[PDB]
Amino acid sequence: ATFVELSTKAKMPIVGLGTWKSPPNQVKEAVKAAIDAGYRHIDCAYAYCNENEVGEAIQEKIKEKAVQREDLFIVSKLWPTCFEKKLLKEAFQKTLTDLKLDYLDLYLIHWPQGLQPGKELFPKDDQGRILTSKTTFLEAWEGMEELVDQGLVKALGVSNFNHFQIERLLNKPGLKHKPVTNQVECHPYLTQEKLIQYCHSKGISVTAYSPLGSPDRPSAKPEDPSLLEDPKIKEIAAKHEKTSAQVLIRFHIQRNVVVIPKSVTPSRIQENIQVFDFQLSDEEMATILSFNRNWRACLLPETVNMEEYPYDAEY
Ligand SMILES: NC(=O)C1=CN([C@@H]2O[C@H](COP(=O)(O)OP(=O)(O)OC[C@H]3O[C@@H](n4cnc5c(N)ncnc54)[C@H](OP(=O)(O)O)[C@@H]3O)[C@@H](O)[C@H]2O)C=CC1
Ligand SMILES: O=C(O)Cc1nn(Cc2nc3cc(C(F)(F)F)ccc3s2)c(=O)c2ccccc12
Repeated sequence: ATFVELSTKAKMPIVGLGTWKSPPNQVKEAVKAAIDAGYRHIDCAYAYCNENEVGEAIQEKIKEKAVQREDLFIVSKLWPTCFEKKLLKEAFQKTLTDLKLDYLDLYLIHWPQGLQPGKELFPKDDQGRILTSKTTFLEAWEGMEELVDQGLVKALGVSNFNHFQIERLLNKPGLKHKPVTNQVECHPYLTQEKLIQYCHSKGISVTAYSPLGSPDRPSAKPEDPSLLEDPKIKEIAAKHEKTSAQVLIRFHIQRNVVVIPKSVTPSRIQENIQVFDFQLSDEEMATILSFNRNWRACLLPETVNMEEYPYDAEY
């Protein structure tokens, strides 16, 4: 299907356009090319430093009458340096006014660990240690619930949360709006079977990020795992006359998981959403699921000892 039904009954387009690393100079035309290619969901974030330009694109396509606002599903996230309530309101406003929108369809806690407030996204002492803060995501959640009550955000969600962190949120006393999504890394080398089963059991959808392995991530060592070059994935793509990137995106669609490939190249943006005219067989899905390597593409070793570091839990 072309969407994943959320618990609120809102339909989240299953293929969205990722924007991390897209330069401010190139993201406006890339979002316009994606909307022309049928994309109706754009993943954004205050931390990506390009929301203003993404806003310019949406505003132009709505002004040109190519689509209405309700046809789109815009997602942004709250960076952990802004969990405190006063800072949360200021950050959300910066994200909403940069995007030039009346409301967001989905706002997510970006990472579960609160970081020191300030101008930097990664505050650090002199020895390179990333500075944390004690304000939790539960406190930040209350500020986010207010935005929903103010009609500025339709729904809330979390990102990079393990099941213990989602349980704390679902068990929060006085919880007013449940999370409708948990955005995490997911691809054939990190299949997330237990986390996806847990989220679906709670009525929480999952959005898979870095579906192509994030080849353009900072400091990627060329010898690390390459999903786009894996011959085993190329073989299955050839059986369907599709590319490896199209198989990597169709994989999530067949698990009822939203996926958000990133690209500032119009031909690839088109190629990445031409995944609705074929289906991976049951045997092909089992083979791809067997490629799991519990491999995450972008790690920060300085975050491993943090209190909310999310990767060492079972799921
Ligand atoms: N919540 C979180 O913590 C995180 C969320 N995300 C989100 O997920 C999105 C996607 O993940 P991301 O890490 O960016 O990496 P992706 O796995 O989407 O890969 C992006 C890279 O793949 C290239 N590419 C895209 N399509 C193709 C294709 N068909 N063939 C070959 N190369 C292709 C792009 O090149 P080019 O652009 O030049 O076309 C770019 O270099 C992010 O942009 C962001 O929105 C990502 C990480 C973390
Ligand atoms: O954030 C994006 O969307 C992409 C993203 N991912 N990563 C890897 C990260 N790993 C983390 C781990 C924690 C932790 F919670 F574990 F502490 C906290 C924060 C991070 S950022 C980055 O290093 C990064 C830097 C700038 C802009 C975007 C990103």
